[PDB]
Amino acid sequence: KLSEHLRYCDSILREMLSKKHAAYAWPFYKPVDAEALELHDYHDIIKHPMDLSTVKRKMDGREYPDAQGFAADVRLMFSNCYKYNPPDHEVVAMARKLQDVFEMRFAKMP
Ligand SMILES: Cc1cc(N2CCOCC2)cc2[nH]c(-c3c(NC[C@@H](O)c4cccc(Cl)c4)cc[nH]c3=O)nc12
Repeated sequence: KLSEHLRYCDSILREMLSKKHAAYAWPFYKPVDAEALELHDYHDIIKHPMDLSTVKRKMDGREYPDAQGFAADVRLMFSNCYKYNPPDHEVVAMARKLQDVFEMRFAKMP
């Protein structure tokens, strides 16, 4: 059941990275580059950064013991965005749209 669950998780990650969702997913493809984005305090506020490329690296590396560990990293990526940004920020709206996809797919895991 454990490897079966992670294969389903790997499929969620594929979907989140697919062109269908790119209009809102793209800000989450890569780690936040605080210098390049001029968010120079980002790592003072966000102590555990996360992004979809890091989830992929960890999934490929078999670092997730279960689907719950996968889900916690994905929710950490959304919560970092809700924590750092003002609630009316463009990127918060994009995070919510992507989280709507994640939560639905994750809940439908057989
Ligand atoms: C530009 C900018 C300004 C500020 N200010 C903080 C102080 O309060 C006023 C606002 C916070 C930001 N947070 C992020 C951010 C990301 N950005 C990608 C960027 O390519 C991007 C992509 C889509 C829309 C936008 Cl608007 C920017 C990606 C993931 N998580 C993030 O949190 N960008 C911010």
